[PDB]
Amino acid sequence: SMSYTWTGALITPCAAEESKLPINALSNSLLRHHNMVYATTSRSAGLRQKKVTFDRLQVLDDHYRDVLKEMKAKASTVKAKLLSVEEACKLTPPHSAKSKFGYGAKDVRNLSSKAVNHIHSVWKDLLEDTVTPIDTTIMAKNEVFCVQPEKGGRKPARLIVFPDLGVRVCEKMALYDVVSTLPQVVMGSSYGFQYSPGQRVEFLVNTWKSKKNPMGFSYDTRCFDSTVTENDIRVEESIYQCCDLAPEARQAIKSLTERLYIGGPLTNSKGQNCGYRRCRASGVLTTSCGNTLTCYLKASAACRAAKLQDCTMLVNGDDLVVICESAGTQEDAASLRVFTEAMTRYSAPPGDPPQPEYDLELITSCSSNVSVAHDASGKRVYYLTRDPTTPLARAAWETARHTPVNSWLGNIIMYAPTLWARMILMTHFFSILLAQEQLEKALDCQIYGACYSIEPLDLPQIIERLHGLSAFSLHSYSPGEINRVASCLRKLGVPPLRVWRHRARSVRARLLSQGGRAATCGKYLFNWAVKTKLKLTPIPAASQLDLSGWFVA
Ligand SMILES: O=C(NCc1ccc(OC(F)(F)F)c(F)c1)[C@H]1CN(c2nc3nc(C4CC4)ncc3s2)CCN1S(=O)(=O)c1ccc(C(F)(F)F)cc1
Repeated sequence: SMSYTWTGALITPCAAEESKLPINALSNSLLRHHNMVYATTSRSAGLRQKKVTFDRLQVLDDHYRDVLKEMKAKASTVKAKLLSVEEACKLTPPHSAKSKFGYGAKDVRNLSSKAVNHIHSVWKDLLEDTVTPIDTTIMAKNEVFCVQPEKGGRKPARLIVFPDLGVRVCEKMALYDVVSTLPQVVMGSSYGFQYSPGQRVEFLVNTWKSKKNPMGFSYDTRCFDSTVTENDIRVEESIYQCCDLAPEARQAIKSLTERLYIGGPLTNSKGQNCGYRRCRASGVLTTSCGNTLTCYLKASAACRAAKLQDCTMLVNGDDLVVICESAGTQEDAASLRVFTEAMTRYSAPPGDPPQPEYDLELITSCSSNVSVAHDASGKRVYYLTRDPTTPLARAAWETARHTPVNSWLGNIIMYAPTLWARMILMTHFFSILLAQEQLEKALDCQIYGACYSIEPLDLPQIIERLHGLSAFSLHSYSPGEINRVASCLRKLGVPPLRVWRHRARSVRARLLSQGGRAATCGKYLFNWAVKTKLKLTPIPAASQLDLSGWFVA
């Protein structure tokens, strides 16, 4: 079936959409080439519609069936609980889109009677009706990028699809505990979301080291969400139903699958019918868990089809990276084409065709590659980095305009051991927070679908917990990583690393003068900036840390 059909009514904005970086004093000190930075608007939604609209052909085989049987057997060991309305209300993110039935997220979290009893009515309707498609809103997403003269051109807006707030709370009732617990049982060490960056780089490196003769590849599915078929979503459902579930959870999971997850009508911000979806919606509770299960099932079956030896999968939503034993040069190239043919029959055709790699640092996965530095002892330490272009473009944008979501903060947390997050992002934003006197103010950040409220003053213990103490002493980064950063700063008109070192010495001194947590920030986050280093010891609060958040679905 077609992933989408369209009526021709437009995907419309609801807020005023800005596309260009504005004139700013603080922003210009980050990057000068402001004209290289753009934000996607609804005006490019038509171009995205074309990319994501296509017929899916899907043919399944015994390898696919065998893998599924094994997954269902694991899933049969999981017991999940049905949350009450009130419990699911408390798990709703603070800034979630308001209901069209006259209450918003703040009312849901407060357990407002109008909100609670509406959700009860939505639940009752899911129990009685397993068929009628549930309405969804389609919106163009506004995201910031930098122009790439080498790439094809400017990226079109992504499209998001989400049901009403009351339906979103019912999803948590039925499925929050399942999406929380089932994937790690079914997929074990292949399940990507159980890992911090320290733990994911450790798993990738040790998986690579464990092979007699390693080969790996990333596999990039073209428009993964659109390749997910109604059958895939029902197969997903059949996995979930293997859990030990309350009878009302079983019924609501069936209804949510048939009425929402497999597809339904799309409504724009003006309330016009835009069309119909028969693939994955980006804004439902099961999208990360379902995409990870589906990608793992297809990949695992395809590994058996291609006869890859000892193939270790690492799956994070639609992100797939596979590390296996090489069968030799020619045999690996052939086997990866057969892997790709099997993924294609399963309706997961590649964007870029995959290629075997024999150096772990050459694989890109979760937009990131493994790189090497040295800790305070001189020991080799592996960590994940990425091209800093997009983080820096978005950082420039968030400096100039007020944004509800702070990509700079999520990038500091996920890329803390990197040369660029330490030298530029930490120095630049701590300088801003000091001058605004906002060091204590909690900020929202979103990381791969989970939302957190983070005070910048707690970054040292958060980084230690996610990365280890070495994240504050890394030095002697690789020439290729230094060159990539240096080159990106010249391209964007960002001051060179030597300028940041000087700005960081000043930020660091001013933090130390404040004592308390600010001084701990100056001591740990900026020990790299000073000639004579302080002795950095494990932070006490790094053990006792609430690293939990909310799903934004
Ligand atoms: O995405 C994550 N881990 C995977 C990952 C991805 C890219 C990586 O590489 C890169 F980018 F680092 F290079 C990398 F290494 C590691 C994030 C988010 N999480 C999530 N748990 C989920 N669980 C689900 C379940 C429903 C299916 N869905 C979605 C999410 S998102 C929990 C685990 N992490 S995390 O341990 O890194 C983290 C915990 C707490 C904070 C805090 F400090 F903010 F609190 C900040 C980060």
